[PDB]
Amino acid sequence: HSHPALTPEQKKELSDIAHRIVAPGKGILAADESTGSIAKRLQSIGTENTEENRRFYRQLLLTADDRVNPCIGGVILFHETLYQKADDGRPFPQVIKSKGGVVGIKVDKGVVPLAGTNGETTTQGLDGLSERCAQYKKDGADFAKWRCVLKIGEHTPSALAIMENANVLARYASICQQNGIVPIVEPEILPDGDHDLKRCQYVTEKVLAAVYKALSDHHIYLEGTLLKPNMVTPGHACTQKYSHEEIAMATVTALRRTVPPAVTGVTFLSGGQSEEEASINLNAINKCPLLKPWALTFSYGRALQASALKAWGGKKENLKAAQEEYVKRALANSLACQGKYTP
Amino acid sequence: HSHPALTPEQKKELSDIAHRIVAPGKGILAADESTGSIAKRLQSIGTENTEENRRFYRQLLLTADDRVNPCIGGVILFHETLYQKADDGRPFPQVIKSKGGVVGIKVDKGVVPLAGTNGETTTQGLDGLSERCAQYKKDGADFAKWRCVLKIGEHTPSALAIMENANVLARYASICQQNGIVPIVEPEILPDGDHDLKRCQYVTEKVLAAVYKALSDHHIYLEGTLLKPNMVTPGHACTQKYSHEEIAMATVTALRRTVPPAVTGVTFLSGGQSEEEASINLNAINKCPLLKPWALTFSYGRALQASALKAWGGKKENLKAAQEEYVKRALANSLACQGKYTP
Amino acid sequence: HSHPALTPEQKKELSDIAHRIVAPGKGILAADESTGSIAKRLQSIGTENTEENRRFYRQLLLTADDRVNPCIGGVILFHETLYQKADDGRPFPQVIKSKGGVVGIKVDKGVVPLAGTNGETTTQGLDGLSERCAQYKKDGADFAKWRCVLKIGEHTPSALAIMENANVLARYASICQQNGIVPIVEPEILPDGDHDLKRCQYVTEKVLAAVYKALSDHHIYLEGTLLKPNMVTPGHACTQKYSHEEIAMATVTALRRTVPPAVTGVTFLSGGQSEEEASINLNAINKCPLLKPWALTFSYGRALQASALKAWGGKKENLKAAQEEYVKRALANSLACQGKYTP
Amino acid sequence: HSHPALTPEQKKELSDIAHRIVAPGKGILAADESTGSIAKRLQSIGTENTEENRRFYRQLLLTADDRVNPCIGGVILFHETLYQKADDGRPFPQVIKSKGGVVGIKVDKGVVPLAGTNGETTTQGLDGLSERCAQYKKDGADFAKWRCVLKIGEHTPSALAIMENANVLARYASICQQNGIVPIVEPEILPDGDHDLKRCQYVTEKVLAAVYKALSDHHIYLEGTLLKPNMVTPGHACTQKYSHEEIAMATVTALRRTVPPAVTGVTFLSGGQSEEEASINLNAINKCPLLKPWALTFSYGRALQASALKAWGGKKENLKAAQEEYVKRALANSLACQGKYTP
Repeated sequence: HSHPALTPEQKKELSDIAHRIVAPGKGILAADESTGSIAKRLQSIGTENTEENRRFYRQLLLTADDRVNPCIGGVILFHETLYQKADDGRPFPQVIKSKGGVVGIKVDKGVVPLAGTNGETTTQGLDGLSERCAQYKKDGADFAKWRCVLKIGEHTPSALAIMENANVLARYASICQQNGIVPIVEPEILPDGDHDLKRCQYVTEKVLAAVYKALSDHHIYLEGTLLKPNMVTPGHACTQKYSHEEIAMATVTALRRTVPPAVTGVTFLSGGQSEEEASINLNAINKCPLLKPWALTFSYGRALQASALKAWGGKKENLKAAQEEYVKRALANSLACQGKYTP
Repeated sequence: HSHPALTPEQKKELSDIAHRIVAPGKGILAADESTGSIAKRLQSIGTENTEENRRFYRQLLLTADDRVNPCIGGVILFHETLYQKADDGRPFPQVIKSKGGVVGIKVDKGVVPLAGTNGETTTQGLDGLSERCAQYKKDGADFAKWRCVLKIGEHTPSALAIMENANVLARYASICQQNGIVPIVEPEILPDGDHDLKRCQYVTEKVLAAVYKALSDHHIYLEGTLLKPNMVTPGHACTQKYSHEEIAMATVTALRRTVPPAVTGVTFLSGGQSEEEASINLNAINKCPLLKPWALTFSYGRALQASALKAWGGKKENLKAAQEEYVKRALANSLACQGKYTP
Repeated sequence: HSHPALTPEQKKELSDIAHRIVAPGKGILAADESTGSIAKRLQSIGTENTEENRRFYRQLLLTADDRVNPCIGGVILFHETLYQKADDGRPFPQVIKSKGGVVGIKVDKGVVPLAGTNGETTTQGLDGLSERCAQYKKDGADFAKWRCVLKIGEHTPSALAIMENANVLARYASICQQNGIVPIVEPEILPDGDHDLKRCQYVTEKVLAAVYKALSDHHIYLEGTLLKPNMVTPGHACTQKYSHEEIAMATVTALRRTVPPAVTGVTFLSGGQSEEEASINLNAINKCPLLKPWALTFSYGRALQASALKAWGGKKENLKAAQEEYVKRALANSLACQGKYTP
Repeated sequence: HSHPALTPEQKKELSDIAHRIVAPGKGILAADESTGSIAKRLQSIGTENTEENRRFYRQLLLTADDRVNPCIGGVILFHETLYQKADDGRPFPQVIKSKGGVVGIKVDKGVVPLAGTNGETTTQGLDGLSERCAQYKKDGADFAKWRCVLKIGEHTPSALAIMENANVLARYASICQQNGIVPIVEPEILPDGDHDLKRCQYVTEKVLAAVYKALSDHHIYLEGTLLKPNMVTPGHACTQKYSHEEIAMATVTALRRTVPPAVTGVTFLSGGQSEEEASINLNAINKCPLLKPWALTFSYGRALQASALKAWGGKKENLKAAQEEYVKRALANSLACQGKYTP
């Protein structure tokens, strides 16, 4: 017997927002860095960590030129930055929505070790969820983010880690669809270790298949969802060298073997790659001579912003040039969504 | 850790045969009717059941006009009919392969009731499988068929039935890929009962998702496989009336929500429909304004042949006209594969 | 490959505490009633809801006669009542530990509806868990409680509800064993509805088997755990009448068919029964002529205390007599643990 | 909703036969050796392989002294030996039933490699099962045997192997209970390799828990079943030395952590051990100071018979002395069932 999770209207608005996210040429910036993370990056530039610093850095990120307007469809934010206002007086979700962007928010509470395993973890943030996301829906957020972590090793990932991860991810996605906010499924696989393309392709295949089995168990609506996997990439200590074309071919085979086409879009991680290399890989991924029944776009935290970071210097008088560098990468990533990029 | 089931060459030949099955405009005839089934159909025409009768009826089926040659890509056979020869002297697999067809064979051993359930069944035929299919591979068969049965009721299908069915189906498919013969996954849902389109859509969604989870557990190669589901159709005693367009829309939604696009083709059942109605439904299914990343074709036992049955009369002097009627339906089904049919 | 969740010492102390809980003749009082619950019960006696009222009521509950000392081995508490002190000045966990009791605490955050289902729920309280239970371990709590809810209906429980419930319950139990606090598994089945003994026996069998499969997936240590199921009882609107002996026989069959004997003890719910009836049922359950390889004891929230509630009147001058009534039931339940009770 | 697999009468007769199998002091001989196996053992004694040889060897095995009559409760047979008759004229099942024994039969069809894995296998023999076991029930067989194989290695057993193995084992057990013949669950783990007691204990724990989850899925009746696991034993190339007491303690912990007590009996494998060592281990297993809620007995193919083999010489004039040696081991194993054996 069936009792529908969603009315047809709710599925319609989730479909509208999901289509608005991965419109062709439009991509996702991840401004969701937590205080420890952004503190590490601001120690890397060598300045102090204050709220005004984070606010001014996101004043750099969000108030850029109008050339980003057919580039950025949505941006993920931290909980803190929702309630900060710009120097014009406008709150940041209005600044995003004015140039056509959609507000996203990182909602998880970090990582917890799994007992009985070897360094595996699961994610935190299940409690108070409906009230929190309802508040964020009142505050204009329309999609959200949850990040689960898996790593390659001797015998890892175990089936326990994959099973629990997909299960709580489905729990997340159900709660997101209950009030009308789009979830993005992000099964992040660690690129750490030394492993070829083949073992990595096998592992993301199994974990993604387990993910979609779990989602189909929980009566998810697939068009009201997004997918945020990693590009399959060999390990940091892997001595074997590969072309971009082989990585892209393994990526589209690992994607095509499990993902149902009723998912509206697929967006990739940075995954610790270079600023130019991730763009090259995405442009190759779009250039594969196969059939892709979804949107293939970019969701880059560091890869969009680390150049603007390195150009900022922590000093205000640079920002525009820094903003310009930000714009540069965005335009490249825009063409990397459409398969027309060349370096 | 990974140990590959197949060498790249084996995956290549399975890909070649799978592409040759669902080439655009090419479809599957099911001449695999068992002795009780064909005895019932020949009691329906009112003649006796002999081996020469079955042989002559398949002389009608296989030796038709050359107009079927860009229509029938493959045909499923019984074990008996592999070892029968035509009046010209040629064995029937050569007669199929001469006009470009591919030999298929029904290999299961029937249905067994499940204990503890309410009229559910599972399928037989797992033993001696590698030797039997290796013999069939020597005898020219390149793809095979297995039929599992599910029904809608008060609380049925239970999860036990779906789980066991998908599990043994995956066992089948693995054994088929071990020697180089293509399996077709056929999760047949009974149209018996009274139930709307929505409950049926829900049930085929769940059972197909469980199927593909099971297949991904068993390291199946997806491009070396086919899918044989039912069109979602309301029950025989269901009083609610529906357009063909709603059935086709529910079909492509139930298909698009679970099937990975690395499956090469999808072919439908007759499912007890009319001769014209199944063609109308398939032509509508191809005419849906969505994105389908596979081949959508027809696999009709009765629906291709019952007209030729009704035109045969059991008497030899009719056959050509009977064969002509067979050709008629095939041509219609051919256009029904391409979306260009009109009645 | 194996990486042990627990060192042998940790398993040893969990075994010590688990043995100390279900020592023969020792049972569990549930003083864990939330503010809405105890507000409903204090509206039932018709007084106001203050913190001093709740404190004075638990002054009734915990400061009773020394005759309860070989009766109550442990007591479950609310988070609020851990930090309240008695009129002598001693904090309540010291008052429990002085007479030999062990401190327990309810840690979940309530119930959340499941989308796509018909009135099913799952439980809240997974976040901040390690820090909270570590704080409770510093504050003297040694075991904890988590309550998940299932109900009988037309097609409910679905497999989704059972699967998610057992999964998050295992997540709970793992986190409890990580720092050294004993979890009790409580799969509460609703007695609401109208259903015979047989359907109920079937449902608790399936959900308990799924529970222990989930626990064995998560590398739980079974001797460091407890089990808190319901006695199988027909529904409130079930017209069929049954003896206590049939209920007890169905209970020990439903218990013996799934529970591994390396669980240290099993303690039952009140389940909305009468004050005398639950004691009669437990005494019959211990009197079954089968083989029980665990402790079978009582964990009664209302059934131990509702008489003392009805004798209290909200007025201080009664308390001792009220306390006496409390003692009465405890002694009965003590003999009901040992099979020597008669009414 | 519930539809019972068995009527209460059927459960009663399965309970009677299961109680008659593992009555205290009564054990199981495995005379089920296939033609290749018994051909290898008769090549080891250095004679020819004929049907009269196998018949005469089982004339040694079954027609022994009356001292075995409170020792052997049941004996497993091959399909061939059911239809062979003794020199007195009596058929062998009557010879077993005359001295109080119960007829058992090995029904599987051997092992098949699993694709995609590293040397894993699954078992054959699912087809024609109801008719075959119904014939065996007419021919006096009351219980049956099925042998599935798992091995320890680098990353093996995979979850696929365990899952498929438990699934088809449950399918077997259901079919056995459908007509009234008792199944014994035999999850044989290979002792080959080099591995400590701990990894082995972990692996049998997981596979046995998965087994009982699968059995509870398929509505098995637990009192109408038996369990045939291995004693946990370190590998052949494992250099670590262990006492018998540690092996027995790990065995009863691995048993007590998953087996429900509604299983009537547990009987062990030989597992390639010595003739004396397996008896010492079983006598220690019964001598553990824990609580065992079942029968713990011996099911020894080679360990009961290899002495009589080595005393036979292939020549008829020895047999009685050879039979005497057989009796010797049986008596020892009888005391090894009761914990009163000493070497």
